Amino acid sequence: VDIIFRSKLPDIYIPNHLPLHSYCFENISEFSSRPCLINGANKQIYTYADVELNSRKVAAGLHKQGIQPKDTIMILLPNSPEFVFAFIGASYLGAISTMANPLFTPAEVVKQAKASSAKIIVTQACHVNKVKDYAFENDVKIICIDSAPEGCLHFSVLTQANEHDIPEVEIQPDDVVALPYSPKGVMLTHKGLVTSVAQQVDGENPNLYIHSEDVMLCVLPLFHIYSLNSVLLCGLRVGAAILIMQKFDIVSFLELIQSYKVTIGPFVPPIVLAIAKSPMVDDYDLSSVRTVMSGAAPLGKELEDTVRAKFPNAKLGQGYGMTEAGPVLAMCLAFAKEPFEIKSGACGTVVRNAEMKIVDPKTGNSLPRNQSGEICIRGDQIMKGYLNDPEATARTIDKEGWLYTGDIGYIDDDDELFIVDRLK
Ligand SMILES: [Ca+2]
Ligand SMILES: [Ca+2]
Repeated sequence: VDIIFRSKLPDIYIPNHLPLHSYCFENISEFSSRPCLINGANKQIYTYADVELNSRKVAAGLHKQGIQPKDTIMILLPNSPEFVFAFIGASYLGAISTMANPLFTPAEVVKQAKASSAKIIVTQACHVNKVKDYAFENDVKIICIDSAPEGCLHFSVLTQANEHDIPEVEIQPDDVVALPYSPKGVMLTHKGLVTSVAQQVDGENPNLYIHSEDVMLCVLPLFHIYSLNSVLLCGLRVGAAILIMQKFDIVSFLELIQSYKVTIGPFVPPIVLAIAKSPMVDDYDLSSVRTVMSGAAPLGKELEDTVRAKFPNAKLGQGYGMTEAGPVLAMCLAFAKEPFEIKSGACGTVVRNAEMKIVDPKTGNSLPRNQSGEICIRGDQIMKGYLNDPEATARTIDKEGWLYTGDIGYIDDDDELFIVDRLK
């Protein structure tokens, strides 16, 4: 009988026996013809029908390239449609996507490629130098999304494959599907990610209310779990438009927000500082943005004031995330369909269908409200473990299923989480 905390919302039914793709597209028929991915640079629009078909084609293509269930591909791509097709294609096969920052060094990319046992690297022509001769010696294929160099395949060999050549497969809930690194490979499963997505956007009163006429700006990098999950996956679930920006600069960012009337803005302190200093911000209609969320460190008081002055209809709020946790441990309840009050400085309320407690690090004993200790969470959304490192897993998830974040915070009288130390 510890002191356990739960969400202010009720639990919901979570269909986490479904594979990730079957869950994200479960309600595709309600929005088959709506915009799904919008490429900000060239304005190309893929509907939900196109996105699913493209992902299944990519899956058959990966199959023809020798990817079997539980094999791993690496995505070394900026935000782009191809990132999505690769990621979802690997999921259709029951295979694993490890994603990496394309601006990594050769030594960085290669170390992740070998720890993850990646059979294919999907990349841009301009980055092939970093891996081309590593790939060569270890029979790892290279596929480029813009143009193949001598010894690589062009991504059309996947996107043009026959969708009905996807092999019959028996995906299990605990099968790994996503392997971001944090450096340790964090094994996220179909069950985890479906749970995490449902805890965020499903239910009669969703913790984060998004619907199929929203436009979500996808400028935060998809190779970080924060956006992979809370923008792409959640957006797919509810049928929203995912307006992809491949790299941030302030002008096209304001341009895309006005022209596409972005309603959901996943920002980070470096973005709001660009907004603060850019003279041209006052020359754009940004009234479409109704929800702004932080994906990294908290904005602070000045940056929060910038968002309130430049985005007049934007609700502002802070969550709390960690890669091993799914990533989302807590969500801002001001974003709920039927909103709750919040408080400056708070990092949200623990997700529904989960338990949280605060563990004094000397004792090991759960703490009351308004006292600081290590944040711990438990639920189906958390990782399965670190890849090939059972010991580091055993020090991070205990025997009762509790994940120890290493962050110090407390929960106050209104079930609002406050974090006081993130430096481990
Ligand atoms: Ca065909
Ligand atoms: Ca199954």
